[PDB]
Amino acid sequence: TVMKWKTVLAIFLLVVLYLIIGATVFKALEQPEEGLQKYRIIQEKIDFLSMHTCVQTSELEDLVKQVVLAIRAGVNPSGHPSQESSMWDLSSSFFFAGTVITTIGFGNVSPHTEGGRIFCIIYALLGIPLFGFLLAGVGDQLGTIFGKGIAKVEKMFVKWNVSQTKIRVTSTVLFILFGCLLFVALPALIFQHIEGWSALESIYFVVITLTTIGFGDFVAGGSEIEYLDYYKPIVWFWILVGLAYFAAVLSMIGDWLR
Amino acid sequence: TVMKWKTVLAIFLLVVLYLIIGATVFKALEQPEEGLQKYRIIQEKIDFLSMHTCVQTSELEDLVKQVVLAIRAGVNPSGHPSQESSMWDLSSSFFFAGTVITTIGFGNVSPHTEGGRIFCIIYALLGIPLFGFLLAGVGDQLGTIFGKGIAKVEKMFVKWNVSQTKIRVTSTVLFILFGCLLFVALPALIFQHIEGWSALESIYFVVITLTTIGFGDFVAGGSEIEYLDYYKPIVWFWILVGLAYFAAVLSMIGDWLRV
Ligand SMILES: CCCCCCCCCCCCCCCCCC(=O)O[C@@H](COC(=O)CCCCCCCCCCCCCCC)COP(=O)(O)OCCN
Ligand SMILES: [K+]
Ligand SMILES: [K+]
Ligand SMILES: [K+]
Repeated sequence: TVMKWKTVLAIFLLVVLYLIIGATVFKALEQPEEGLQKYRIIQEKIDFLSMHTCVQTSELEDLVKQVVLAIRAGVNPSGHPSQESSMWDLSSSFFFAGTVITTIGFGNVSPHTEGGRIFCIIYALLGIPLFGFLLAGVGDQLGTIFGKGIAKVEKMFVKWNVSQTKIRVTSTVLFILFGCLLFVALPALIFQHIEGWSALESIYFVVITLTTIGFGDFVAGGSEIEYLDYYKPIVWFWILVGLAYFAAVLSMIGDWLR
Repeated sequence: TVMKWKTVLAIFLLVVLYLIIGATVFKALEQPEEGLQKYRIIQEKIDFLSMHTCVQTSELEDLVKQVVLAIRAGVNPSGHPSQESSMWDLSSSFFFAGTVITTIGFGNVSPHTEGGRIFCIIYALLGIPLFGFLLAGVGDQLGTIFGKGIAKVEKMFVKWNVSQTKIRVTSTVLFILFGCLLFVALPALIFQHIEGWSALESIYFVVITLTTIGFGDFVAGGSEIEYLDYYKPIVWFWILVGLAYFAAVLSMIGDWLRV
């Protein structure tokens, strides 16, 4: 039941127009913010040069170029590093490898050396099918468990016989809402307590992570706030559970369609 | 085809084991490099302060904090901006929207405004099922044409005393290798010509892009290289072609394996 050649062209045309609409609206939303940021940085640099007689713009440019190059490495220059705080923590390495197999790819931490890149390529290629098999198995198992639970929920007592599929739709909408409430809506509050993030920033981080976009501007562990009680393993297990459960819901929806 | 509970536990233990192994070896590979980086920037800052008596460590730290705040914004400080050129042009945001639906998410181009984050969430949730349906349709279309072509060639070819399984796995291996080399090795060469990146950097970028990891350390568009017109749309079409072909090949191999 493969799609018609002309049909595929219609979906492709729709995707292309979709992307054109998106590009125009991000352009119009987002150019003023970086216009003001460019103005702010150029005015700040001019004030710094004007106020400091001793400093030379060539030396300042060389120092800023070195600092931005350092940012690529991932080490923050603003704070003095103790050097018992290590970016590649066993916990951090576990979280990074988990994101690599999970295909999130935040990007705040990444391999830099030649072997690091080669091992990252090999590790991703070998790991991704394994995680895919795990997710498919957990999704199918959870789907069966959910369907038997659905049978238990449909007691058939005081149903009020309004419609045959009325309670099927009501149960599906209430389970999906409950799952979203616990998986996406509730962790956001934990994130607000732990890191003081805004509501939009936290909900955006959770959607980006569970949708496996992984922009990396917002990451679970950053800026030395001394997280406590095994923050990296619990958040990675959280990501696995959320991705699996929604993979199950999507698979069930597809089964219903078929 | 329900899976067993016992083997799910074993698979999860295997995944956790592999994660622990990877973390232990990554830590040992990667700590010395960043140790040297921290020492290098510490000694450079100390040398700078020693050279300039007038500058005061507090003002310099404040300046560094502002510069690293500006890096988050996405505007480079090293070069003076002409302002005729803008990061959020139609081509860059076309590529960005393509990455968002494609689930690459490089992260060098991210939305900071209140409206931008909300629209990014809505745009992702709307677009991703659409791209998923397009990829499934293209994958199955490629699979069907490949199946008919392989059946036709197999029927014409190998008439006399040859194992069918051997011929089938020879054909699949040769086809996958040819497609993989043409789609991955050749663009690494184009990237080598256009940019300063080494061969390992280019192959790493291509593997990270097609596999949907999207680390963002290396991206096709960067460093004010005055990239030729419509470079972002063509690279995005190449990304679409690579993902569709690889997904189709995986779909075919999986279906045949289960059949
Ligand atoms: C609050 C909202 C909640 C959201 C709901 C949850 C969302 C759940 C998941 C939704 C997003 C989609 C998940 C995608 C899973 C990624 C798995 C994967 O393997 O990546 C892609 C497939 O992987 C590949 O295609 C890799 C291609 C081959 C790799 C080539 C690398 C080098 C090869 C050299 C040798 C080749 C070795 C093997 C050759 C077969 C498939 O994803 P996609 O492209 O379809 O995503 C686009 C639409 N979402
Ligand atoms: K990603
Ligand atoms: K992904
Ligand atoms: K990513």
